[PDB]
Amino acid sequence: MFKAVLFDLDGVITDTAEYHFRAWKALAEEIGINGVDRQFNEQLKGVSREDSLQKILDLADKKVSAEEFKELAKRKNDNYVKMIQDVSPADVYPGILQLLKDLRSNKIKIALASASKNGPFLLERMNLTGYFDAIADPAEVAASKPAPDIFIAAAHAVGVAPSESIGLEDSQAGIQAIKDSGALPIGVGRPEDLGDDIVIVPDTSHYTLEFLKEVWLQ
Ligand SMILES: [Mg+2]
Repeated sequence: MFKAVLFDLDGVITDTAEYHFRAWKALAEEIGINGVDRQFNEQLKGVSREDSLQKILDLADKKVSAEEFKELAKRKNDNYVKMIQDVSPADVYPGILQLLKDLRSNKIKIALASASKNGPFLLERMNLTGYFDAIADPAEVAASKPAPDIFIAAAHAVGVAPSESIGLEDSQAGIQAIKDSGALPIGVGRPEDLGDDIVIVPDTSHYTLEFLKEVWLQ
């Protein structure tokens, strides 16, 4: 039997991508740049501030200083942090709380393997800290996803190998990072996005303990 589950935060446990989008949208406006919508935001999604800002600045040929590019990148970060202050337990995805409880009661270790720099904060605010044995610190890991480093750290931090674990993810980079750690991925989303060589549920309601068990035995 699997001895742990390693959780992605965004798109599995909750939606942090909504607040990111509004921070970049807000900045776009307060500058005068046009048309930062949700379709465009798919270019900003798994990418660092610098490139995101570069793409947002190219929508109107806007040239910036440097002591200004630094500032504009900092405004988006200040704004994201304002906006996530209202994350509540009411934002926990369906079936996640119940899965975590069933996991705590069956003595399966629970670890976070998210890119997010606000991971513990977001878990406090949603009232899920009690369930997690460890949180992978993405500043301590040398490389990001699709590298397997954050899933390895996540397992190690709860005293297991990746191969004793299942990873929960919603992105192709995330799936490939679970795969290279040696963990068993179970996707959330479309196999058009994530791949038909792995097991995927439509949404997080379908992440049950019983289902997780059936997948391991297969
Ligand atoms: Mg994700």
